[PDB]
Amino acid sequence: GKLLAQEPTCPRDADGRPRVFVEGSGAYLTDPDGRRWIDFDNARGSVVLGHGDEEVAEAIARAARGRSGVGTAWSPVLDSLLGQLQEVCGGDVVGLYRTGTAALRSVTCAVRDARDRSIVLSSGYHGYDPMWHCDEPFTPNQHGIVEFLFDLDVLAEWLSRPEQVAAVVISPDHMHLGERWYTEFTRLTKEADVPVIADEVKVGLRYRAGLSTPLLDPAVWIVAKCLANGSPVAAVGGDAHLLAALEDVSFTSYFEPTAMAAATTTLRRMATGEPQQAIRAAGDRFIAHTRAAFANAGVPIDLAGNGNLFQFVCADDEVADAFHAAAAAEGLLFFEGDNQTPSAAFTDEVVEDACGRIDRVSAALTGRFTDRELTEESWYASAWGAMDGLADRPRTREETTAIVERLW
Amino acid sequence: GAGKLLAQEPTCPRDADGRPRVFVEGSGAYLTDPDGRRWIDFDNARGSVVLGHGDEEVAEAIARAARGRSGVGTAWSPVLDSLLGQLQEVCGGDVVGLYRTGTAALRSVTCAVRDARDRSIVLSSGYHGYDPMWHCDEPFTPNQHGIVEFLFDLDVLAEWLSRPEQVAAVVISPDHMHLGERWYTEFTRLTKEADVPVIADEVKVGLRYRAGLSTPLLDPAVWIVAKCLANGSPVAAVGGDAHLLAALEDVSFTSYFEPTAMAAATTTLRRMATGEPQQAIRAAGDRFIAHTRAAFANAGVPIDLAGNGNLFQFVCADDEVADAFHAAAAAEGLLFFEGDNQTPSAAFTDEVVEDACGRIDRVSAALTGRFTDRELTEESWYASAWGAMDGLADRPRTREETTAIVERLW
Ligand SMILES: Cc1ncc(COP(=O)(O)O)c(CNC[C@H]2O[C@H](O[C@H]3[C@H](O)[C@@H](O)[C@H](N)C[C@@H]3N)[C@H](N)[C@@H](O)[C@@H]2O)c1O
Ligand SMILES: Cc1ncc(COP(=O)(O)O)c(CNC[C@H]2O[C@H](O[C@H]3[C@H](O)[C@@H](O)[C@H](N)C[C@@H]3N)[C@H](N)[C@@H](O)[C@@H]2O)c1O
Repeated sequence: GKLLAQEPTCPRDADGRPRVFVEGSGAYLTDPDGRRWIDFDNARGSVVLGHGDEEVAEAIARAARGRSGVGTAWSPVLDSLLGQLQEVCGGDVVGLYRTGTAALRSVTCAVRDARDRSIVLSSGYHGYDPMWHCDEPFTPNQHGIVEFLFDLDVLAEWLSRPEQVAAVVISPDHMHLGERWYTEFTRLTKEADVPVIADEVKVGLRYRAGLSTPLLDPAVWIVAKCLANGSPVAAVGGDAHLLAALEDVSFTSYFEPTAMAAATTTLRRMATGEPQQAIRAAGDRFIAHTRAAFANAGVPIDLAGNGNLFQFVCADDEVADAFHAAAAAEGLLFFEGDNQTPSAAFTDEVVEDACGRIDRVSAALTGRFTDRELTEESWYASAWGAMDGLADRPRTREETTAIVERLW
Repeated sequence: GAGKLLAQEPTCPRDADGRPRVFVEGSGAYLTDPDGRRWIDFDNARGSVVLGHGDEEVAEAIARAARGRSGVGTAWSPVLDSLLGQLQEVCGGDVVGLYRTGTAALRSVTCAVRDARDRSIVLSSGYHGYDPMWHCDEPFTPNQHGIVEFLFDLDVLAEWLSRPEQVAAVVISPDHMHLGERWYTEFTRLTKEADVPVIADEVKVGLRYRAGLSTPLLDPAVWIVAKCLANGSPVAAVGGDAHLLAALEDVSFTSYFEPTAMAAATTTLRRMATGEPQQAIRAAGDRFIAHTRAAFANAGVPIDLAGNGNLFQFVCADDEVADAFHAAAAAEGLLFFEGDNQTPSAAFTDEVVEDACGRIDRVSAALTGRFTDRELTEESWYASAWGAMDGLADRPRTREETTAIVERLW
């Protein structure tokens, strides 16, 4: 760790040190003491089938033995993958990358080049690349990117001179943005006649066998986390003209057969919609059980989202700190301060286990914070962590300014 | 099947009409096409398969990792400690980091070094990946991103390094076929005198020749390796000076702890750290090179070979010879990385070497009598270096002749 220059997002203890897990299977991880934990983090939501899913593993092992193509060259598995992507997501053309970061940078640069226009309006996280960094919201960074924090009043201001705007790129959230938000988003962008890049790295295939909302009409999409059960594959597709500059993309590992095996195998399953409905059902039991447990002990922690993708909304940082300590004590591995994303290995027995552990958390919290209330502050702070901008709750510009001051 | 759906144009073996060649299986140094015909691979996923297709030790490690047996993607595991320790031991440096492509690593470190140096200009030679930050319309002046392409010309470099308060870094992809020892000593001198840090892009050459970076005649502040790290699995690594790499604290990606890639890199690096694979490849490749030189000389075929058994290149008299050579090679099932470098893997062992020598004899026969009169010229050498190393071959010229030679080749 001393040696590592980077700071990977991962589970960390109270001291900030990465939590070590030495094996895992399905929904369960094992720590170096042999204790078993239930994983709701699941490699930031990229393990959707379950750790060690055997169908994926068999495919990867066959590919590792050279039976399913070579890294040197095109293979039939690639044809199958590209075909599957276009059937499920749509679009004229498709492309592949190793990370969501890479996919988002490449498509944003390509669409900007095709549009010959300098400004990109953005909300949501799009990866680690410095092109997205900015010192303040609502004004262009040095790369021409304007963060609008899912504020449609700001978006409307920017779209009021739409000829300088190349694209609008958003990472759709469905915990804190509803049908009204999407209807207005799409109204605005269609009025401006500016293309939409839907960054569905997290939500594409998450809820259903396809992109997350028919309320967006994207010119370009990206999916990744739900594509390959954690193997490093991201895909993009959409309009051929907008993605013309993708002709310049090539990378050494393009034909690597294990990644292709993982993606073809996982996509075949996700395209049925079965895993997503299993996960929704099981997650929904856990959320219903947890919401009740907490309500009845007077613990000031609510939940947002659904079985596929949910989050805890704590009254304050003190509640949250105590909640995380108690959860870790019961071996519940949540993505702290962010979204929870069960896999298809979160089955009914695991739900029963997890519900026991959350009874024990609720007991560990009872009587301590009863005098505390979930306020609008709690909600905005929680949403900010999980979806990387402002919740769709009614507000004036003065309020928007005050919330940003608190959370930036 | 799906060519028309694909927005990208991946580098891959293509037939004479530009259509990608399909291969269904591989094993060691051999590929199998859809009709079962067996080809010998010298391309090896652009030199990233260094142990051989389907290497069993790597395969077992990947398979176990795929069942979660040494860790999961959610979290840190002991395998990561092993890999980071191994990397620092073999390549050196204060700190290390991991990426999924050479492209990603090169962009991240370049941006980080520039940030640390508070200087906007970066001098560059060699290929560093597909990112648009490297695109330019002309050499020798800065592109839109502050990057000056210098095409391995030390006259141009020295002019830029006379601005030491403006130049953040010099990033080079070292070549050892078309740049001599004298080039490297002048390069290191210029950069030391200017006190400008060197980023050694060793994505191709790092661990290629020995258990370490490719030349002691460089002293880089930052290194990148990748192709020799994981037998094709998508892993790149960086390391070096902690201050210069401070901005890497901002890097995280979802698949960081993905266990199959980590298994491949740890297992492959353990072998490459011994130097044994590189020694085996050098011997076998050197036998092949010796045989091919003699065969072409015997047949009056005007193609020279540069490099060594780890990494070599064909230098054809001209493009008609090269096209004819490639068509003849494909007809014998030799798969070369056309116009670029050849990089055998450690599965290119003695019986495979014998097979490949046979195929080369047949190539020589198919070329005999067709080009006997033609000769390599300096233009042959320039053209070949421009393809394999992405810059100007190290051969005497005036500053005025550089300009002319670039017009020709740009
Ligand atoms: C929509 C979207 N687009 C591109 C990417 C980049 O993909 P990749 O990680 O493969 O490069 C992500 C990667 N997702 C990782 C996390 O990102 C955000 O969280 C953090 C992220 O964990 C952290 O690394 C970063 N420094 C700040 C950022 N706010 C989200 N809130 C979280 O739900 C996600 O799991 C994404 O969610
Ligand atoms: C030094 C160096 N640094 C970063 C990279 C990028 O790594 P990655 O492909 O993992 O993103 C490479 C990737 N190497 C692929 C090839 O690139 C170059 O050739 C082509 C490259 O194959 C091609 O894709 C590109 N469009 C033009 C480029 N000139 C080299 N001559 C070749 O020996 C290489 O095998 C490299 O060699």
